[PDB]
Amino acid sequence: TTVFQGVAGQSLQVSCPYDSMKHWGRRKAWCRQLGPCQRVVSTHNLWLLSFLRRWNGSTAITDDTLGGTLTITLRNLQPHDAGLYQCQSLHGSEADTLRKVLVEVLA
Amino acid sequence: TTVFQGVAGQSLQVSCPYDSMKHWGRRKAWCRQLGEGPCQRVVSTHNLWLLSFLRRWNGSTAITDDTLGGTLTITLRNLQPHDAGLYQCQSLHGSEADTLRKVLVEVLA
Amino acid sequence: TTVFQGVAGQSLQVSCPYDSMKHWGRRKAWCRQLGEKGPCQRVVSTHNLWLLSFLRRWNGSTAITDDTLGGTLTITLRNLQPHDAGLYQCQSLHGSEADTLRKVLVEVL
Amino acid sequence: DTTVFQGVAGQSLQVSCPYDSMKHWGRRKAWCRQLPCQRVVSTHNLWLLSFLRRWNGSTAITDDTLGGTLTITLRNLQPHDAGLYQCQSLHGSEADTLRKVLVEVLA
Amino acid sequence: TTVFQGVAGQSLQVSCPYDSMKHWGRRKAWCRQPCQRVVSTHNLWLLSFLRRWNGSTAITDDTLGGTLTITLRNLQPHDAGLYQCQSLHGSEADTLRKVLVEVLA
Amino acid sequence: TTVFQGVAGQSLQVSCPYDSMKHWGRRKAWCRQLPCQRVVSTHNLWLLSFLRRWNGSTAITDDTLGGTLTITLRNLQPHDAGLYQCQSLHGSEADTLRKVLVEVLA
Ligand SMILES: CCCCCC(=O)OC[C@H](COP(=O)(O)OC[C@H](N)C(=O)O)OC(=O)CCCCC
Ligand SMILES: CCCCCC(=O)OC[C@H](COP(=O)(O)OC[C@H](N)C(=O)O)OC(=O)CCCCC
Ligand SMILES: CCCCCC(=O)OC[C@H](COP(=O)(O)OC[C@H](N)C(=O)O)OC(=O)CCCCC
Ligand SMILES: *[C@@H]1O[C@H](CO)[C@@H](O)[C@H](O)[C@H]1NC(C)=O
Ligand SMILES: *[C@@H]1O[C@H](CO)[C@@H](O)[C@H](O)[C@H]1NC(C)=O
Ligand SMILES: *[C@@H]1O[C@H](CO)[C@@H](O)[C@H](O)[C@H]1NC(C)=O
Ligand SMILES: *[C@@H]1O[C@H](CO)[C@@H](O)[C@H](O)[C@H]1NC(C)=O
Ligand SMILES: *[C@@H]1O[C@H](CO)[C@@H](O)[C@H](O)[C@H]1NC(C)=O
Ligand SMILES: *[C@@H]1O[C@H](CO)[C@@H](O)[C@H](O)[C@H]1NC(C)=O
Repeated sequence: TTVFQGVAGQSLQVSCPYDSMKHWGRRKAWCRQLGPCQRVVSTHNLWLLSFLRRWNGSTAITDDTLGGTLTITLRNLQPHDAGLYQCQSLHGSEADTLRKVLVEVLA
Repeated sequence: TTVFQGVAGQSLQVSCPYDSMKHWGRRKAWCRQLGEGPCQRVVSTHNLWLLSFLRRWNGSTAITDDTLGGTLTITLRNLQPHDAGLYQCQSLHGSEADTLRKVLVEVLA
Repeated sequence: TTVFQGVAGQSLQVSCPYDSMKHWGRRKAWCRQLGEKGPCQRVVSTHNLWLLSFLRRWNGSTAITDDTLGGTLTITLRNLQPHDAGLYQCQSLHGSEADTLRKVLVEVL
Repeated sequence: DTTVFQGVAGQSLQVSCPYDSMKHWGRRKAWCRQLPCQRVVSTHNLWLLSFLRRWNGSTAITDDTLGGTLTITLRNLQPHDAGLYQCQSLHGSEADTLRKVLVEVLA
Repeated sequence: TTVFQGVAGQSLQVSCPYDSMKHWGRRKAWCRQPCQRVVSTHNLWLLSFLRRWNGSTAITDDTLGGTLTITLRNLQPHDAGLYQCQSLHGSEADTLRKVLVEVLA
Repeated sequence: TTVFQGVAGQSLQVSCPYDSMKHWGRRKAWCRQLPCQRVVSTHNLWLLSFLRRWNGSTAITDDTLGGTLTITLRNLQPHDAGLYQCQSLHGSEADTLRKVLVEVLA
């Protein structure tokens, strides 16, 4: 369950490697454990345009489906952003965990 | 119904998330709901849906739409008591409208 | 003031957040604040066409791209050397005035 | 010469190589590992599309020929990735070293 | 011949690199040893990235980077053998790689 | 005027900034004063301005997005020293962008 450390007021990049054949054709999402893991942002609904950056407030997501890497950007990282999060692979109504991330905010 | 509060004289930003695939191609509106009952148009996104990013104004209220992320943003520039109220974020189609969000704008002195 | 540090000889990525509505429609610049609150000297600016702000512009060993939807300006100092150390400003241009978005100390390890 | 890049294990590491854009105008580039240096990945065969990201396994490369920067991404960096590498500029059968790089990995 | 070995009842991913300019426009095929076709990439070469199936074997092609990927799903001892990656042009088929697939229980 | 100084025998790189909007669509030239004799111009197709053009051991290339014109003086000699112009062409005329003084040393 990986640790990503960032400087406060700067953009923190979170990277989630995944098996690109096993998760072929699947949309991804980023969520924050609140309890339940609640949806922050997801990749483009059109899987062939997953490379396109999608924003939700101060979080962005982009997916490189060929290389099998999902990147999340926490813009303007604030101490209130520290906590547990998940990269997930979507399919049907299910979500599989690609990676569990702890975010920490320095100073 | 979610409350958005801001101080008088400062910009208040209201956000309405929406499912961007479901609302693909649909213009959006911000309107004042008096009654259960008349919904009065304040401002709408550009007539050309590919230009929905363009910031459109009525008086001191602005609206822009990020159609890719699925976020409508309404800005109430110099928030005053007469802005307080119940509002709708709507998705337009024909002369119909679906309600994306109900918002209460409150003003703090 | 926020501090970004990097290793000499490698690229250093600086990012400046801003309010995308407040500075809607504006070009950005990165400049070096050469002493006092005296001369802030232009290093690089975003594309002359605001709708093309996402295109990387180079001046010398500095690049810039703006994400006007997320409200984040990104500056790349290629091949960072001790001479690049110092105080800089991300700015928003309007008319021929400039507002400071953020002050950045570049430190070189 | 040799520059050092450290990155954390299980996260993506970005290596950058500056070069002179006039001196290497028109040339393709490559990234290789010292074991002599074995090719890991090269830039697009069409020089005008050097900006396009190319993968080979867990390594990617892209070239900004205007700015004179070659970027190499080591995805899901593993302790076995530690070692010595070169950025090179290709002309006919010859490969000029742009930079020697040491990759270190951490906890 | 390169050797690819996988645990039985799991996915084995075989990779065949090739020169992307040299094989520009060419579909590929995965064949078993005469070589008997198992699966080939999409008829429309601009969709070579699409995964095509024959039973539990898949094929997908990255024509930009020059990597052909064959996946053998739920690998079994009866998948063990000698196979070919090929590049089709006309009714010709040129050998890109010989691959030895081996299974462990 | 701006001075670019390079050591004998090595390539010297002269850069000329310009406003890319103002000079949109226009070819550029490097010319040498004695009256200014033209040495090399950017490609006749402006969309191909990035193309390194030559005349002997002088190269010209233009970045029309950033507004940076780049002249290369390869194998620099003592006689390459003196006065030059970066110019922007339009119809018959030629606006000056920068006057460049090149000094050598060894
Ligand atoms: C840089 C090259 C990429 C091409 C850039 C490009 O095409 O813009 C992407 C758009 C942006 O998405 P929408 O604004 O439609 O939102 C709704 C959307 N359903 C969503 O999930 O966000 O997506 C399309 O649906 C385009 C259709 C055809 C495109 C070929
Ligand atoms: C995204 C913006 C620009 C995108 C540019 C674009 O239009 O397509 C990208 C392709 C990539 O080609 P391949 O990588 O499949 O071919 C293998 C290759 N020979 C190699 O070395 O990898 O370039 C061409 O060969 C066709 C030229 C078309 C003219 C543009
Ligand atoms: C990759 C996605 C879109 C990419 C947009 C695109 O197609 O071209 C990029 C150019 C930038 O390059 P120029 O060398 O022409 O710089 C001149 C510089 N623009 C200046 O003004 O200083 O934009 C335009 O001029 C406007 C035409 C494009 C209109 C869409
Ligand atoms: C953005 O994230 C918040 C959770 O903090 C959520 O309420 C909202 O629906 C999200 N918006 C989109 C478009 O996914
Ligand atoms: C501005 O909004 C008011 C409702 O508050 C409405 O009467 C008027 O028509 C609107 N103006 C425009 C230009 O839509
Ligand atoms: C690049 O810097 C020079 C000053 O060195 C200046 O004339 C030019 O305008 C700059 N370019 C941009 C894009 O700001
Ligand atoms: C990928 O790596 C393999 C062997 O390590 C090689 O055969 C292939 O050509 C490489 N690809 C590139 C694009 O250099
Ligand atoms: C699927 O596999 C078998 C050989 O393993 C082959 O005989 C059959 O024809 C294949 N299907 C196609 C469409 O080639
Ligand atoms: C090249 O530049 C020289 C400078 O000696 C000039 O005299 C000549 O006319 C130019 N001609 C060609 C063909 O490049």
